[PDB]
Amino acid sequence: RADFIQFGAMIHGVGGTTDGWRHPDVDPSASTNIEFYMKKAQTAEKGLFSFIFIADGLFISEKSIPHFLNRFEPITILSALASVTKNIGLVGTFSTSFTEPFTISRQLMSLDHISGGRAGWNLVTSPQEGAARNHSKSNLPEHTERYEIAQEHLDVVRGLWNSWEHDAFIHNKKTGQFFDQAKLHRLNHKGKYFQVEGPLNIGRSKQGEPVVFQAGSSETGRQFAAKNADAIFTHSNSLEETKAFYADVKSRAADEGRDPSSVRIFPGISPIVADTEEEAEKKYREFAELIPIENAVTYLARFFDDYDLSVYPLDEPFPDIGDVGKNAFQSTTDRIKREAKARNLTLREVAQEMAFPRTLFIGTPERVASLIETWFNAEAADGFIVGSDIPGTLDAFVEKVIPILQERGLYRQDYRGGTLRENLGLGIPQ
Amino acid sequence: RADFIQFGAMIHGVGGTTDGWRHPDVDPSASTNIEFYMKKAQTAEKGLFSFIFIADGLFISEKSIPHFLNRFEPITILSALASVTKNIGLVGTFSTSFTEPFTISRQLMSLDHISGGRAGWNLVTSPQEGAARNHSKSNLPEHTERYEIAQEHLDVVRGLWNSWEHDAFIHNKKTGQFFDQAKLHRLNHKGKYFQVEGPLNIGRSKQGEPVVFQAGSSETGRQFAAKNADAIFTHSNSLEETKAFYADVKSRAADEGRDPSSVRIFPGISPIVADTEEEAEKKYREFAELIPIENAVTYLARFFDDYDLSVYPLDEPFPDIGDVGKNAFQSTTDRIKREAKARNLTLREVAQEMAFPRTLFIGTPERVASLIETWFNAEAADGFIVGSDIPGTLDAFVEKVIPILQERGLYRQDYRGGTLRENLGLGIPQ
Ligand SMILES: Cc1cc2nc3c(=O)[nH]c(=O)nc-3n(C[C@H](O)[C@H](O)[C@H](O)COP(=O)(O)O)c2cc1C
Ligand SMILES: Cc1cc2nc3c(=O)[nH]c(=O)nc-3n(C[C@H](O)[C@H](O)[C@H](O)COP(=O)(O)O)c2cc1C
Ligand SMILES: Cc1cc2nc3c(=O)[nH]c(=O)nc-3n(C)c2cc1C
Ligand SMILES: Cc1cc2nc3c(=O)[nH]c(=O)nc-3n(C)c2cc1C
Repeated sequence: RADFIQFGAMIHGVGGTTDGWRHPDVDPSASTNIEFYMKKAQTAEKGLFSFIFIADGLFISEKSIPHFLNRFEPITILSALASVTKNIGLVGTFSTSFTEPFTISRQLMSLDHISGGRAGWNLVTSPQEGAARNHSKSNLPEHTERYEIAQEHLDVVRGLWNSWEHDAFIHNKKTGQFFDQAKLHRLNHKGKYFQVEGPLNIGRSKQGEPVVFQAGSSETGRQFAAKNADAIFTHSNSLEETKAFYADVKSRAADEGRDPSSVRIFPGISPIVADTEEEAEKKYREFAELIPIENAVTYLARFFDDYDLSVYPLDEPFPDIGDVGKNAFQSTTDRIKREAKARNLTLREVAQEMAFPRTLFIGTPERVASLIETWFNAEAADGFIVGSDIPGTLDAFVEKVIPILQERGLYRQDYRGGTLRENLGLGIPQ
Repeated sequence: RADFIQFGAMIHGVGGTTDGWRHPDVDPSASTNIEFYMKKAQTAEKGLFSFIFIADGLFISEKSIPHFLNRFEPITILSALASVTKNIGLVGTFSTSFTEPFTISRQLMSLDHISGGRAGWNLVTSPQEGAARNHSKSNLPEHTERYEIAQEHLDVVRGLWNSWEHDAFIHNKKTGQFFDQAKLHRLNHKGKYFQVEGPLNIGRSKQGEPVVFQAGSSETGRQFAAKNADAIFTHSNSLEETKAFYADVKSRAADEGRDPSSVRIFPGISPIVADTEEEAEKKYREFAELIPIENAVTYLARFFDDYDLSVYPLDEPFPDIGDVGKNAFQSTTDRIKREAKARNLTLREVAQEMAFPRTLFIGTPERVASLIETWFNAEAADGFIVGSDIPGTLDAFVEKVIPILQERGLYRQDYRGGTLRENLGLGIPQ
């Protein structure tokens, strides 16, 4: 592999779980704490990370996780972070389902100008049915139609980004010609879902226009990402699954007539790094133990529930519960029984691990760096998006894993440049 | 008057004119120059200004002024400026015509959290017919209906801001109660124009919720501002007109059952401050002279056009042109003829002044401070929104006028507090 691996940092307030915020080290106000976001962003920039990433959603209930209840909105926090960072990308989730493309186009391009060409857009078709009812709609469109809407939305956004050629603004004080009128282009778009005349009232950025990220995993979504995205998010459930996703999406991109190397695949990992195997495992256990055990056992009960687990002593080995009642959830139950027997887990531990599974990327910096290199060399990844809910795991990753990857020649010593496109290794499409 | 006068700073890139950008001192890239915006914002904060203000529009053509062609978008530039300012308010224009209230509510409240309670919203019903065609509409609603839409939009935005009570987030790690469910409130709004269930996914800010600004001047708009706004923008065409506007809007606010002192009126002025009367006049003339004279004379020709002005020597006195062809534009033409005779203006000078009129607020700091005090004491203003297109006029205002108003006891020595509500003298509505 002639290329270097890249990382993004997902900054996610008090985190992705129901009860992680209860750890002594967590600031339960993190999700609306500007200092927290700034510190995390600057830590990722110290690690030469290609970008930070702000995930988003548009509907909550009393049962939504704490981070989702009360948090920053993405374009605003990214713009605030632009002023206190230098080279790191600024990638935010925005939905195609509700907001007009002119608005999204303008806000992303303005962020691109504020930041000197670091903006990115994680394009999502909102999957949250209730979000429709926050935006004056009775219901969401069906899955397939959501991706039709998204294609038109994206086409308009990119069309509007190209309203002005890169050299349109000649600013000639002597002649009074502020712009070259031949370099201005109206979109004049009249489609099924959007009608947008243009032109956009902001020109090209220092990277041309923002970078597009996408996370589709269905048949439709994978094809949409391969057709449209500069970078693609995916999961890291197993090396084998992630390798297959990578190859499939790269093949789709070729089918769409693109160079597959122009499509950068980033699986998400949440590594737990510590100086010893035992210290990392301790940190995992500290977090896994936070879940109210009754809630975890009840959720565990799902995969069995031919039994009442509240009979069994929590601190005795997981019972030999087992009845093939169809394959109702038997692919999982078999997995659960295996791991419980393999590591002699108690009922309590099984419940805790099901509520908060143990990452593969746990242990010493050398181990975690080696696994990352293995996934990279196996073409499971062009980089990773790194979650850091557990306090200190971003710091530990930057301080201890990055230098190993640098020493091994898999990671740069310095930022490639000042724009997101340059640091991802992409060109500017003007 | 027991209260102090307040100022806002309108930051407007290369400015509000067609040709001001051609002055030697102007940076023609100002409208997308982050440094320019940051410098202006910090200058206003040095002057203890209550807020900065970002105006906006959503439609352009080849004839739009240079600033409108290529500029920052408001929520993004305000959020970026939040990170490099401390106490000064952050007020942006957003339209009720196109964007959904959930989005606007979220973005403003997120800015309010990022900035520690400095956000403000200048609510406008977009008057630009072409903006409709940038947002998948055939045309704008009629004027009256635009204000009906705006009322519902604002009601939903404010409703959503109150999804969470100020003390809802108890963050009790020991019990696991992250929030008090009794302090969460769904909007469940089902109106003519919007249907928005809620709740909003961000809580109360340090000033409760953002401050609402409005600039309505029609019968309908004045009533809407008196009913809804915390602060109102208006013009400064003459002391008499602005006094009448002030009294009218304060009376309307009482009719709506509000305390008129809770409604702060800010006329817009663009002062030209210099150490001598003659130096200030020189600066005005330098800018007035930039307009292509042919364009200015043609525009001047409008108010006459019973003549071809290209006959008359530019540098000879303005002719005694005059025929009461109806009152077609005779209230103005009479004014034009009067001033030309009063100051013995040439054809060229008349054309130049019509293209770029001379502010009343021109001359020494002592004069400009005295005029401001006179307007304040006459109840024409609770403060002023200060434009600064001409390079250095914000600096000159802060450095030379503010200290006089401080010495005279009309202006504070220090910020009152860290929130926009506190510095405007308003309370938080929770
Ligand atoms: C790194 C990563 C980030 C994601 N961010 C979001 C997000 O911000 N908002 C969201 O609704 N879903 C997010 N997802 C979930 C994906 O959107 C979802 O799995 C995918 O869209 C399903 O594919 P489909 O659209 O074809 O159905 C993310 C997934 C990954 C792997
Ligand atoms: C200080 C000030 C700021 C203004 N900012 C904007 C603006 O950002 N966008 C806009 O379209 N109009 C702006 N205007 C123009 C007013 O919106 C317009 O004169 C007013 O809405 C007319 O009243 P009406 O809505 O009742 O018709 C501004 C006016 C003033 C005095
Ligand atoms: C990595 C990942 C992040 C996600 N983030 C959000 C989010 O921020 N808001 C939301 O409503 N849903 C999410 N969802 C559903 C997510 C899903 C995944 C897989
Ligand atoms: C003070 C003032 C500011 C304005 N600003 C804008 C603007 O930024 N964009 C726009 O399209 N129209 C404006 N308009 C029409 C304005 C009008 C006034 C009176």
